[PDB]
Parts: sequence; C-alpha cells; structure tokens
Amino acid sequence: EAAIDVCSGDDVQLANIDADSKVINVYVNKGADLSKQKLEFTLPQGATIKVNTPITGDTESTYDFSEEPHSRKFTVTSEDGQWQPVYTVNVILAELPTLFKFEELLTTSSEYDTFYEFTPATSQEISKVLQWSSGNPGFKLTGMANSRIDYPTVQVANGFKGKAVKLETRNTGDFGAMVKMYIAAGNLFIGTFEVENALTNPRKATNFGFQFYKHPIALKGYYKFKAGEVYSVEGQPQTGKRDKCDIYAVMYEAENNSIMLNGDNVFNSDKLVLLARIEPEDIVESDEWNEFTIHFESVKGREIDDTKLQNGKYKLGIVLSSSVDGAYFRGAVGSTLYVDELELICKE
Amino acid sequence: EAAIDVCSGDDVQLANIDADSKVINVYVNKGADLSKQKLEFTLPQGATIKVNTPITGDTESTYDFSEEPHSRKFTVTSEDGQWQPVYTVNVILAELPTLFKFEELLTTSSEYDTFYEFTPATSQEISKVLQWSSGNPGFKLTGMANSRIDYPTVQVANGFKGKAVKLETRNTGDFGAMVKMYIAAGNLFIGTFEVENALTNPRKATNFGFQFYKHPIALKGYYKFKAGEVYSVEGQPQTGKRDKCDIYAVMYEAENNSIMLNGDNVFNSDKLVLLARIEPEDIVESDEWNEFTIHFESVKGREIDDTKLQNGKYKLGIVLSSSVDGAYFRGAVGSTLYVDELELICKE
Ligand SMILES: [Cl-]
Ligand SMILES: [Cl-]
Repeated sequence: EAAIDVCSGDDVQLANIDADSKVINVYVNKGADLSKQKLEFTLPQGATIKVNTPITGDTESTYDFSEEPHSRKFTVTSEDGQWQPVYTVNVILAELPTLFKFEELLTTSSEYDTFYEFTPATSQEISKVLQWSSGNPGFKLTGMANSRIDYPTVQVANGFKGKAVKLETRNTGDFGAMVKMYIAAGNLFIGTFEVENALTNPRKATNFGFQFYKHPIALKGYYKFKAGEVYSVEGQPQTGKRDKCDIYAVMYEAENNSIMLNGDNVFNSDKLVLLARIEPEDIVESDEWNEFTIHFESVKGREIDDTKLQNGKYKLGIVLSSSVDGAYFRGAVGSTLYVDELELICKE
Repeated sequence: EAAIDVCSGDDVQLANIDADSKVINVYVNKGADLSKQKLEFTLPQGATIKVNTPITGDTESTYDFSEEPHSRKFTVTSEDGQWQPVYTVNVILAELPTLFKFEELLTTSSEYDTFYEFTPATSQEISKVLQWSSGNPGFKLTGMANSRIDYPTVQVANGFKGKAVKLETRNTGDFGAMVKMYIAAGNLFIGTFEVENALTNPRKATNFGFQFYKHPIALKGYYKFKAGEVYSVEGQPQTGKRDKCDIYAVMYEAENNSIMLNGDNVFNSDKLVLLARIEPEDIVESDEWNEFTIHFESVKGREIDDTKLQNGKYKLGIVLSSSVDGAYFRGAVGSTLYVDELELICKE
C-alpha cells in the first residue's frame, strides 16, 4: 500500500532508508546546492508522495533543505488511500573519501553490483561517502548477463584486504557488433553514468568528477591484471598486441558545479589541471597482488589555486578500466583487472 | 698496540667494525666508484696500516674494490712492532632509505649525536643505508656544549614510534656574535658537512644530496614544533615575528658525481628539478605530534629523465631545520622541532 522503496537524486551519493523508524538519511557531496535538491522517490504502484510543509524555497522540481537541520517530513499515501506513513528525510553533507576499499554494495541494486564507500563523521571530520559508477547499467541493455557475476564490474570476495573490485572486458554479442560496440570494458569511476547515452554515445555516458577540497599528490593501491587472449579492433581479432588495463585520476576546474568531463574530453579539455596515470610499461601480469603509486602531475604547467579549491571550483575523478582503449572498442575480451585498497595521498 | 678504531671515507655511509672477527663492513651508496675508494683509518698511536695485496687499480690515495667480492685484506702493525692483526674490509652497495626512523646512533660519535638509518638487504632489495649529517661538528667548535644534550641536533627517547630527532636553535655565545654567527639552528640533512668551512663559510659547509634512483612524489612524516621566545636578527632582538621551522627535500641533476648543492645555492641552482617544502602557513605549535605530507613539485617545468635517473644523474636531499632562516642567523634561540618517521613516497 504505502512506503518509500528507493530514494535517489542528482546530488545523492547514498540514501539509507530505515524502514523501522521511517527515516531517510541522504548523504550529498559538500558543494551541493541544499536550497535546490532534486530527489526521486520509488513508491509502491499507485501510491503518491507529498512534502508536509511546503516552503517558499521550493520549486516545482526541487526542494529547499538549506535551513538547518536540513530535515523535511514527507507523507506517502496509498492508492488504496488508507495508509499514510510519514517519513523524515535528513540531508547530510559528506566529502569524497581518502581510502577506497570496495567492501560495500548498494542493497537496492540486485541485478548488478553498485559499490559505495562510507566512513562515519567524527568530531574531526565529516562523513566520507561515494557511490562509485560503472558501465553496468549500459551492459544490462545488451541482454548478455544472466546475473550480477556476468557483468564487466563485479565485487569479489578474496580481495587484498576484505573484498575487491573485479573489472572484466566482456563480449557484447551480435547486436553489439551491429552498432559497433564490439566489447565492454569493465570500469569503475567517480562521477555519473547517463544511461540514455549508453548506446548512442557511450563516451558521453561516462561523466567524471565530484567537488574535491584537498590537493591530491598521489594515488596508491593494489592490483592484479591478466590480459585476455584475443585482442580485437572493430570486432576483428588482431595479433601482435597484448591488452593493458588502466588506472588514472584527474583534478579539473569546474567554473560552475554543472560542468563535468566525460569519455570524449577527459584527456583533451583545457580544464584539466592535474593527471595521475599508470604507465603501460609498469603494468605486470601476475597472480600476486602488486602495489602501485602514481603521481598527480601538472598538465601544461597548470596549478591548483587554493582560494578556488576552497570555493569548490575543482573536481576530482578516479577511473579504473580492464582495457585501456576499451572505450574505443580496442581490447581483449577476458582482460581482468582486480583493484583493492586505493589511497589518495594529499597535501597535509 | 694494533687495531682499527674507526674507518671512514668519502663515499662511506656506514662502517661496521667487528673487533672479534676483525671484519670491517663498509656500506657505500650505489653509484660510488668502487675502483677509486678513498678510505680513512683511525689506528692506535704509532701503529701503521698497509693493504696486503696491492693491485694495479690502486693509486696513492685510493683503493680499487671494483672486482667482486669487493673485499681486501689489510694488516695493522703496532709501533711496538710485535702485533700485526689482519682485517678484512668488505665494501657493500646500498641505496638511500624510504623510511627514516631516527632510532640509531653511531657508537663512535660520543661527544655529539650522529644518526644513521639501516635496513638489511633481502632477496628483493639491497641494503638501505644513510648516515645523516648535521651542524654538530661546527657547533662543537663554539665551546658552548657540555655534552651531547647541549647540541642543536640530538636524539630523544620519546619519539612518535621509538626514538626521534630534536632540533633546537642554540645560542653561540660572544665569539659567535663577534664573527656574526649569532645563532645555531638545529639541522639534519642528507649530504656532507665540511667542517673546515664551519666558521668561515657556514652555508658552504652544508652540502646536500646523494645519488637516488627512484622518482620521488612526496615526503610524509610527524613533527612537533615550538618557537623560541626571542626572535633575533644579526644578534639583536626583534618583536613582531615568530620563528618557524623548515622541512624540505630536493632532487637535482648532478652531471658528474662530485657535484653537490649547498646552503648558498640550493634554492637558486638551475640543476634543481624537484622541490618539496612545508608551507610556513601549515606549521602549527602543538604538544601533540602532527602528520605532514609535502609534494615534490617541478621547478621551472623541469622533469626527471628516466635514463638519466637510471644512470645516477640525480641526487636527492632532505633537510630539516629548527629555524627556517637560521642559516642566515635569523631565528629564535629555543625554537625546537621534533621529527619522526619520515617516509619518502615514490613512483611505483
Ligand atoms: Cl544501501
Ligand atoms: Cl656504529
């Protein structure tokens, strides 16, 4: 009859729904406009939802949560018409994490894995939260997967410390071949996946970056990589080249908060300030985990302006991929990159 | 009558003398010319020393240890003339460390502390060794110290993990004032101290850097700092300025292995490639240990050439000081900087 099954939103990294107390805790990245929050509620069929006290700051597509304690009540009325449970929605500010462990999955996402990072706030610092994105919602559309384990991006149990992320380049079948999307690289990235572009503009579907308030120096982690056996270009097998995985991170200037880089301009936009990237020559294929440390280097002499950093003008992105040229459909089905325990080393 | 009490040398980071077996293990930094080793032996009064088998590679002031196992025998004959113990001298290649813990002191240096770092070799890597330098041999000349604890550079027991280094700016007395060397900053650095310049050219006395074969990204550590009460310039008290400590590291190109930077050109030489340095604004005065992380930044767009790095053309230096402008005699007697557990984060 009436309830809130899922809560999403433009700036929502994570939304915890406590069905017992009817409390929804929504974590958003610092910098989000609290006065203009766009939220999306998934309710049972025929049920309606309405904010209890509308306020002037509200618009027809957003809610104003700017006033402390950034908490608003909502009533869900059944189609049935008889049940009207009241939910409290609390918006909580968070920052991107420093450590990424790949231990947690969204319990709402059952068809494929969706990873998130979370560290509770303390007296010293606010909540550290991130919902990682991938190409999984696009891969779903291929009809190729049977369950979560067939996807290009999957959580595995025997990580370096706890669980880890497994990225595997997958075969997209005949239809994939027809639309020239011959392979599906496994990826994990900070930003958003626009599924309405997944097939029409796969590189535009991957948007990278969230507001970051620290100065990054290095990205450190552990990985294992094994290349697939058959390297292909435009769907056809090629000899003489072995596939390689990819790990990189970016810091770029976003004049206004709506600006994001994507798969088509991440390495060519003049907004890019810092870039850390694993050297192809340094990648090994081993059954043992290897530690890597990469350096956030200045792009064309650009540097981080502290005042701009403080005002949220820079966005950080981290991208992991099983096939370095996979976004262009060059790579080998079966290339598998496992990553675990990433650490962002920042100026301190 | 006859023995080897101390063994030193131009390229000798550390020399262990095992009096029981009469074995001297000399660790030198990778890059040293094994065919031209200059060694200095301290023997009892009147005793003489001579290499057992001279070889063609020998010169009148150096020894050739290039041939494996880089081991030569030496006989020490007493003035007494009756005792001739034979010592075996083994030269061992080492690299600069990654971790600096300030736990060990040279047992030969009793008047003032001389710190060294040591990690034994393994199947994976060679010995990691460094003898740290300081201004202590110069301070000795002031007559101001009673024992090791009065020096500007001293090991203290209650470090962050084990023992730590305590750098304290000291008063140089009336003679110091006469020669315009009004204060003595406590320092610790990678390189060499030329005591014959200690008074005549104190900045030239501090030579920085040893051959380093990795790409440094960041220097990380723990510190506590407390400024002295009276800030002075040219021996005279000044109000309106509080003293600050300093921590920095450099990577510079050395065309030939004899090139070193010093106190007069470390921040102006065109050989400088990378510089990491703590921001004055980021230093706090606290009774609690604080972690710092500084970034090796490109100087004037310069970058590390891998082939040159591999051939030992770059030297790394790390410098710690209780008074940032202490080399120019601006600072406060009593400024105290404790450092512990430094870690060099490198590309991997
Ligand atoms: Cl969840
Ligand atoms: Cl010793």
